[PDB]
Amino acid sequence: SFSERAAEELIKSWDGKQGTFGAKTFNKSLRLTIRDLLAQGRTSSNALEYVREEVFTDITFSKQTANVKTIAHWVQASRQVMDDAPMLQSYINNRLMYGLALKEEGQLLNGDGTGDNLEGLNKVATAYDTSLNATGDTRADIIAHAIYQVTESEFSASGIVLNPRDWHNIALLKDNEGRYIFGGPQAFTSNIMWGLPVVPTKAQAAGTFTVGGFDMASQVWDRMDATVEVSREDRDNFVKNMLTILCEERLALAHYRPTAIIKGTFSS
Amino acid sequence: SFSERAAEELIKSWDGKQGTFGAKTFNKSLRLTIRDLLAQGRTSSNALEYVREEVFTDITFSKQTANVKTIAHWVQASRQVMDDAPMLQSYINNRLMYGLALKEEGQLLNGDGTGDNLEGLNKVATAYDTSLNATGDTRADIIAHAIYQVTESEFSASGIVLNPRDWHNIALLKDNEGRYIFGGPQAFTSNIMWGLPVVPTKAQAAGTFTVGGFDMASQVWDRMDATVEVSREDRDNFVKNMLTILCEERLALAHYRPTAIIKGTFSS
Amino acid sequence: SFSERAAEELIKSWDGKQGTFGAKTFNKSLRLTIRDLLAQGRTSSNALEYVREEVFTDITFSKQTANVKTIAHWVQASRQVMDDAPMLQSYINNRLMYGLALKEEGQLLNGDGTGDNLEGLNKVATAYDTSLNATGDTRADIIAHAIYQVTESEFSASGIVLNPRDWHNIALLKDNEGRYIFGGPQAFTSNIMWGLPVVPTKAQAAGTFTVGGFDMASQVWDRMDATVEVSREDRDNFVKNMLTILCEERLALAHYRPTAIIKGTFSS
Amino acid sequence: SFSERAAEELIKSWDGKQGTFGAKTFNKSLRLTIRDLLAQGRTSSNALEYVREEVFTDITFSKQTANVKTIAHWVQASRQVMDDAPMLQSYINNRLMYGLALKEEGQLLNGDGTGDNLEGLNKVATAYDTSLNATGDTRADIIAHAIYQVTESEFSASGIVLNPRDWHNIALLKDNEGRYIFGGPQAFTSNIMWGLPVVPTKAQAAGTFTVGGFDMASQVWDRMDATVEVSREDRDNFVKNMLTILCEERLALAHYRPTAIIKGTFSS
Amino acid sequence: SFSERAAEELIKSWDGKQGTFGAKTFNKSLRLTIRDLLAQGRTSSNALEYVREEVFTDITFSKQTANVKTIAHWVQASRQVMDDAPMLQSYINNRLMYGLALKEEGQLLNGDGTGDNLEGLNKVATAYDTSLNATGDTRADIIAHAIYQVTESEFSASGIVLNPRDWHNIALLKDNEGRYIFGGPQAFTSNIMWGLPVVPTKAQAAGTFTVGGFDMASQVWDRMDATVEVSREDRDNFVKNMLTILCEERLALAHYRPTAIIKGTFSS
Amino acid sequence: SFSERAAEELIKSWDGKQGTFGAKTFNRLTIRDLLAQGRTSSNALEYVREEVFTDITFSKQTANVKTIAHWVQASRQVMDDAPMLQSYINNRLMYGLALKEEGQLLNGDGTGDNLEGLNKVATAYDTSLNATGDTRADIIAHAIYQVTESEFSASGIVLNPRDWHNIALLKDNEGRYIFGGPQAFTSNIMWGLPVVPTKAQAAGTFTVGGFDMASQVWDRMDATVEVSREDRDNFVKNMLTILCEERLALAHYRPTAIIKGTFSS
Amino acid sequence: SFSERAAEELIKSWDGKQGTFGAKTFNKSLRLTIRDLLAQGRTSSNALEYVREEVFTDITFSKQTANVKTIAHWVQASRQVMDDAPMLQSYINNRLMYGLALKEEGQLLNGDGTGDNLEGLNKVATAYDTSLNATGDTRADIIAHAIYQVTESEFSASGIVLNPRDWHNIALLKDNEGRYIFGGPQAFTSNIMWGLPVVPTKAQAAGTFTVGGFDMASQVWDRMDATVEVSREDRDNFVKNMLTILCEERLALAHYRPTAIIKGTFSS
Repeated sequence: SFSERAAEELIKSWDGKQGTFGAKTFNKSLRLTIRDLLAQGRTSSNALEYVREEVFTDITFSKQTANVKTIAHWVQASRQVMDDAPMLQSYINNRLMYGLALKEEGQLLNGDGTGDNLEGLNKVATAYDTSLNATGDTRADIIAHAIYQVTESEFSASGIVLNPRDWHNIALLKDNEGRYIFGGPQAFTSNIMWGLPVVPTKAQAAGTFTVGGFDMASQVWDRMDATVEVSREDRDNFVKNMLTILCEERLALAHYRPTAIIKGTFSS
Repeated sequence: SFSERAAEELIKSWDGKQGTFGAKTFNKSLRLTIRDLLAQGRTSSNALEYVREEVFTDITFSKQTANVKTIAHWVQASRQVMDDAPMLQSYINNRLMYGLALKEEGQLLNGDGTGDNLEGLNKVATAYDTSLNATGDTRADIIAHAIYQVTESEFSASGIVLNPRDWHNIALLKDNEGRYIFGGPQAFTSNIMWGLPVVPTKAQAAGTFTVGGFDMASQVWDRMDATVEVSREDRDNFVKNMLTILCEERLALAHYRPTAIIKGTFSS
Repeated sequence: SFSERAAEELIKSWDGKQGTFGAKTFNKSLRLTIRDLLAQGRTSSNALEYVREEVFTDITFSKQTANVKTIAHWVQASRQVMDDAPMLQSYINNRLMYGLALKEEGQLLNGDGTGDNLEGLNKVATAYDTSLNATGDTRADIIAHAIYQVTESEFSASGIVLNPRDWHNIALLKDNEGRYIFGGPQAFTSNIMWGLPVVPTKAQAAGTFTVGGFDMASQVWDRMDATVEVSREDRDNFVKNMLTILCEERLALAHYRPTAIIKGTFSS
Repeated sequence: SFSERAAEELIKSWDGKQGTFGAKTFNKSLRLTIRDLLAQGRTSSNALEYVREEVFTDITFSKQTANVKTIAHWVQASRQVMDDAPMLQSYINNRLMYGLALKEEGQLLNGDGTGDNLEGLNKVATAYDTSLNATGDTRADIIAHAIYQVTESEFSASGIVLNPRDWHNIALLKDNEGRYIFGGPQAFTSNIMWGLPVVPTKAQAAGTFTVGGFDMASQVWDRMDATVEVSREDRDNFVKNMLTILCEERLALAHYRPTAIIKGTFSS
Repeated sequence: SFSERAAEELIKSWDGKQGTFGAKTFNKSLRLTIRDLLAQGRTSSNALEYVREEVFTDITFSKQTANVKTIAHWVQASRQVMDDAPMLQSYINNRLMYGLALKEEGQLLNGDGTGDNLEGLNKVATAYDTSLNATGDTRADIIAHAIYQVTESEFSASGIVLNPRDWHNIALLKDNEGRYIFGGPQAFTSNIMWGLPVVPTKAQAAGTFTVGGFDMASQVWDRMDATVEVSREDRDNFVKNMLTILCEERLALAHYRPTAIIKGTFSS
Repeated sequence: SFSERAAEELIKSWDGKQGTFGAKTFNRLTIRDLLAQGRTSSNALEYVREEVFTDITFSKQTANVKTIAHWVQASRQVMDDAPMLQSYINNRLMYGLALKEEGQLLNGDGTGDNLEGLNKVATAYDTSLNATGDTRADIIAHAIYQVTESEFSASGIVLNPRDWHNIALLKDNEGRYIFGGPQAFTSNIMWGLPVVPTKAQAAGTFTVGGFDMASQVWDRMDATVEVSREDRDNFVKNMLTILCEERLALAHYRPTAIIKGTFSS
Repeated sequence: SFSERAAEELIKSWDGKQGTFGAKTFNKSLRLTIRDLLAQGRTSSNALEYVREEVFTDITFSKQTANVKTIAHWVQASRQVMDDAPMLQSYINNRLMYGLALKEEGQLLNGDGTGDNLEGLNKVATAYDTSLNATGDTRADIIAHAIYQVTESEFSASGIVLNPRDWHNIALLKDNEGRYIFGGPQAFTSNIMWGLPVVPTKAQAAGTFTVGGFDMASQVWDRMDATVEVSREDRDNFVKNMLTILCEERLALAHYRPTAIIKGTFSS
């Protein structure tokens, strides 16, 4: 049990103001988040060299590099934790993992690769071929054309990324008699469109969509060497008599075939 | 001797097709080279993260990274070289190592830091302040103003890099009495100008000079793990019984204060 | 080797938060710096008392105290430096020691009696007597009048302190005959003005000079208790996820006869 | 000492008409001579296989072979030399060695590949591209153009070979006002033009120049197994009743890039 | 070391109120001082008989005597200095010894025969003959006439004694042309005039000079039996709750030919 | 040291009125250190001088051994105090003797108990060697040349300290020193030749020569100290006399190798 | 010591009226002289036979013989000198050996092969080719043309022989501006002209120069068996009643290539 190992080595290491555990990856098996769409890799080096494939729609090749960058998230806890072991375990849970997942989800989608940032999916992605658009298309038809444009890369699509307002407008969309185009409220099964998972995320700017062969075209490389640390600490954030629980991990993103990721905007 | 140990272990390890010697480094003591002017460091990592210092001309700081690049040189030979250790040594110094020294010295001095290149000294260097020039100054007096300008970084100058043509046209120079400034041919040999080492090299373009606090402004980081290797060419074509000999080393260059390295040109 | 011992005790003392090594002095009580001009003393106490001589221009006396203050310099290094001991030795080097020497050279020359500052040589210094100026005098001739003025204290002068701009303009100065006063740029290097040592330093304000009997006028009192200390930190809002390496020592400065130090400004 | 051991083994081995001493070459560090410009090598076989590079003016490769050829120099002495060992030591001296260094310099420079001869640098050399000339070029400007043409091989020049009449007329060149241009007689002695070694040699024909990447483009291979030999003889038919002292060595010359050696003639 | 031996015996002997060390004279086992111009000698009695020489302007002889007087200099230090031998050594230094040199120099130059004083050079000295002066003579020309007047004693001058203002205004002497007559600030520092040592000293009154055959005509006699001592004290009422460190020595002065020493004053 | 052994042997050999010590010699550069050295056990010596036409001619000469002597007056109780007698017989007495041999060797005459000195035998500087605009430094260079006409080479320059202070701190028209700053005047070297700056040389006079080959000091050994009480020293004024002295001859084999001159200005 | 041994054997072998000590060479084979420029050799025979090379300006040859001749020099001493061994040692000194050096220098330079003389360097030498002289050339510029003319022999120049007047006139040469053209008295001392040694000697006639490859073109053959000798004598009508001290050595000079020695005369 990850949370019981974590709680045990924190209380065993705590000196009275600092404690630590070696949580080698937070990723299980190494809504959906952006990192659940991508492939996973494991590394002992701070930099990675890889061969990118460029497609003409033939194959050409080039050397690329990715450097490991650090992602960190923290929560404040009652100082009653850290002698009560099963209270500590109830903080090392789904909210601590979901907070870190929302932090990497912004770097993997949007990052401009200079300085402290990762290289983002939206930076490398191919432009949507608007010549596919036809009279009578809905915004749902524009996604169905983008799923086709992925196939020019040899690979096939595996997920869709949207802003939460655009997914709300798409799902409530109505045919001319006053009937839902997804079918009525008791039917459709949350975040699915044309049989692919949707990731509706705040990182995706409004009016923008992204669809791609994410399980094949790109890979998250995890440095291992992730940690949970706990401290008594001074800050501008209600530090009266509290602990801060901090967890952090080191990642890189390798884009093997950027023709298999399509970025577009809706016309309206 | 290094060439003796290399040539011996190359024949001792040789199969019909592959041989190897693992050199710790090609740098003796882990004219002067450009590498003899800079500071030395050792690392296990593929990349270094460091902080650069910018001086207003009170310090400002930024994160930088240097990836450990590979510097390599190779020679074609014939299978007789593996039958004759004197003949191997004659390639493992007079051909291969003489070619690698001029290879790394062009990277450390001139590397435009894209792709497989190091970022070299002449790319980070600060321009010579031409406003320092005075009425009737010589090419020697331009070097004095640049030795002054290095001190605006808090560091003193520690070496001067010239083309051998420009060093000859400086060393044999007389002041207007009819007397040498530095000395006769005994100043062109024994490469010292005003008590600072001169490095005369083909890598410095004619008419360009560089002066700096090199032992304090920058450091070479060496991965260790250099190799000399011999391989049978199954490539054949027109050339029968072909053998390739290769040596390579892995380096990064870190520039901590580029204000301490001045680059300029002589007017003619 | 100091660097090799300091690395051993930094990794052996490391808690995953701090590590410490004791230097019984860096050097200093085993170009020149301001500390080379002054006399040296060794002390086992954190405060000290002394008598100050006050020359009439007979001897008046007063009682003074000096408190031992801390002088500190730091370098930022990557978190991996504690995982690789040759990478630690590669940072415990001459650039660390020269940086502390440039730090104390600011306190010894320009410090104040307030907070953790030392009392600086420029605060106790007596003014230059401009009644000594003759017609057609230069910035060089003004230093000769100040070397005379030090003799009114019963002491002869032992050195001169200038900004690098001011030393450059003095050394490269031309006489009315169209030729150098001091010899050429061979005299800007090898820092001597009329047999006295020149200390050209970025600590000294532009247009200000100081000349004095420094080894008879004042003494640096050294506590020993110098340290190299390593930490995870993020303060002064510089750089994130970085290790700090700190070297520091404890010093007092005593001024026994302030009449033997002259300060002035060049009007030219 | 060499002259001691040679004289002892000559008188020890002597029997009525011949005697011999074996020496591992006469080249130490195993004006300059031609053999000082070239790379050195050591070999245990009377033939060598090597790969030449051609440059279009991209790279191409061809097999070549060099066969080891004999070079010998002799001096005549009176027969009393074999009965007075200090008189032998007085003939085994620097004049005997410098004669062999002058004998091989004619083969390395002008030899044809036929019979008992080396293939020399002037045979393989690329012709000077006379399209580079202008009306009003001096003989020194023609050398500057030839130094530029070496770069089209991707190597750079390392020496210049001239006749002594031609070096004298380059160096001692007087201007229209009666001053010296290319240095005075201080350039003719201590042989340097533009920071490159000049080899003024009577083997080079008058009106002919050669310049190239000699340190990189060609190599001299020495068999070891050289000999000092003494004989009763009456060949050449000059001098009767005499003793012959002979020193001889076995060499091959390998040219790896003939595009890097430029040969031409002056206008005048 | 002297400071090591002095401090160790002071703390060994201290007994809560008085410490003593027997320094058998201070370095005279043998700028300059008056004691460096004169001859030296070693005495075992406190009264001293000697013979003087008078010169008519043949030699005449007369009985004379000198009495050994005491010269003493002191420093005040904090009470902790007797509890820390390194801190005691930091006060037994060159600043202590240079203080006695200033104390003895006023006794040797100006002293009376009366009381605890030595009879000084300015008392025995012959008056400068003003008939030697000529119209518009400089202060240097007066010194030249006075150097000449010493020859009337048969001896020749061996040193010149001036006030620092008078030496400054002799050396920095600048003509109406706007340039130095006597060699300027280089002549002022490292004090030589006409191949004789200048001793610029505060003991010499402004406007007054002394010149003589000091090395031949006069001798300092040293008793041995100097001391370094330490006490708690409250004489002269200056400073309270302080330790006093005393160095004292016993000297006499013998004058053998007073005609060889000239005293005068300047015209202008 | 000498004066250690001399003082204990004087206070020991002393019996009321007489006491005496003898030694096999007492010992910037001195004039004596420029010259060749020889040891002799005779009170006169015969030698041949070489005169060079500027062919060679020869003549007979004699080097008579002369005593060089210095004496001082002291009160009788110096014999009661060994470190005080020692202070006389080196800081008063032995210093003045070294100043006195140097004036004999430089500029004595053959007459009486004098040595004939270097400046007495020396040949005149040829003023026709001077070019227009020559300095005092350039006059030394011409005199270094003029020694070579003797077949010997120059080996030292003898100056007054005034003249050496002028020449050492001499600047060319670029404003650089011709020799150096304090390392010209101290470290007594001019163009690799030793300088001897001595008070015995008249101001404005110079001497340059082949001193190590042109001349030789023949040393007799047996240098001495005597203490005397005998005359009106004691029986009116209670004094005594201390005298110390050494025996030398100087032989000049080739005077054409020694050049004497005076500066133009 | 040599003088210890020479005196101790002269006094021991002196019976009645003559005595002798045997030596080898006077330490050649244990300013520069003419014998320092030449090659050395050692022989047990009183005649030597050798081949001379002649050159067109192919190598032609002729046989030669050289006969050992005596060089002798004497000093006259008093008859006292054999009675006092320290006086004999005082006469066996450097004034004697430098006398012999000046004696052999006059034979080796100027001798004619007739009678008791050697064949000298100036008799065999090649004439200076006055066609080399250019407009506006100084006497120094003529010596540079003669340094070139030596190279036509296949040898480089190794020294220059001048009369001392001519060397003074060349080194102290003054420009129209009143400054030294060659560099002045610092070049007359330290006998170097363009890196070649100068030998100024009274053996060279005024207006004549000689320049050659002396160490490669002629050899002094020394018989060993030299002597120091003492005799009663009366001859040449100079000096009477006087002892003679004589030293002598046996030499031959072999000229292997007279084309390498150049002799000429200055125009004025």
